[PDB]
Amino acid sequence: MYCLYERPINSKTGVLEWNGDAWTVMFCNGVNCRRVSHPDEMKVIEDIYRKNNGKDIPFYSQKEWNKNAPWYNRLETVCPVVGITKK
Amino acid sequence: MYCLYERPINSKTGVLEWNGDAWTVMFCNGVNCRRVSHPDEMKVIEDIYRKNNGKDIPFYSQKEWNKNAPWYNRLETVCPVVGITKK
Amino acid sequence: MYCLYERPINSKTGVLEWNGDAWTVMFCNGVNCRRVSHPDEMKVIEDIYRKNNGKDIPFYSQKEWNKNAPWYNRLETVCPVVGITKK
Amino acid sequence: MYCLYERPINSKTGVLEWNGDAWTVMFCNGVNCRRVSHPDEMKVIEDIYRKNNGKDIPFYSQKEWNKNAPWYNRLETVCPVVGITKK
Repeated sequence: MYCLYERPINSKTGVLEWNGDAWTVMFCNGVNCRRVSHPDEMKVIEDIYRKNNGKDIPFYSQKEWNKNAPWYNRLETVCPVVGITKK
Repeated sequence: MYCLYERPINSKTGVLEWNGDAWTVMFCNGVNCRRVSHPDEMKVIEDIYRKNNGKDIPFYSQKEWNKNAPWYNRLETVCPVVGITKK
Repeated sequence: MYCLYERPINSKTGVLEWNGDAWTVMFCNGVNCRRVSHPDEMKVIEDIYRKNNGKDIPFYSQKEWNKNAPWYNRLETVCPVVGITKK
Repeated sequence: MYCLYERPINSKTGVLEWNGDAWTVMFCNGVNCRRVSHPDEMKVIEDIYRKNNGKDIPFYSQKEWNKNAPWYNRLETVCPVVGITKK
């Protein structure tokens, strides 16, 4: 169970907030969710996943998860956020 | 190694106990077991698992795991419960 | 990356030691190695693994890993033991 | 998500540094990155991965990841190093 997704963040403090003014990519490994801060971090995750599994890592776009349907809230309850402060 | 299962919980205190008067869903990721407190948490777990693996996450119902066959006790010994008080 | 294996244990102290006088099953999940101390703990691991993966969990018996070929030493360096004390 | 990769290390202090004079293998399990200091640790990882997955574990050699393309920096941000001190 792995995925990449985007969720809101405060652009000035880097704190996760439900109504953040910016968006960040996050990486879930089935254990925790961690912020992905640089596109090359995203690329290395995508590459390793593909080498292990022969297909692309699941990605949830903001067409699927957003402030009107904040499914990341549910995911982050079962795989808690690490390395960053939330709300 | 992922699964969802049900196990007993005290409906008033939220504490896991062997003779809980209610049941809660739990999620195991092969490292720990964690409580699933809302159906949308269960749905997001099921969706991510299916996107990764192309089939439904294993789910053990109370027909298979219950107080007369408390297999959750064995699973929670090898994948300890986190984030919730227990027995 | 999951497996079950056997490795020596001191039967009088419960400590993992290279020259233990008894043997215990252990469970590795790619993150840590944890002692398995009841047959039904082994069975629940085997069942969940099979439900996820469609084949049996890898198992290393004492024919493969033993005091004359202590490969468990190498595994436990990369996936450290948890929940039990070791030499 | 598992892989083996190589990255620089200080050959006298054992500390991970960007300009280490030697190289070490590391093991990533999608949660953390850990040093693989002996070839037999590499062998046991390779053997377990193959038994689970029926193919070889992804390996990033110095052909791909090196001081002029330090992709290990990106991986170690998303799966932090454990068990060793780093620059």
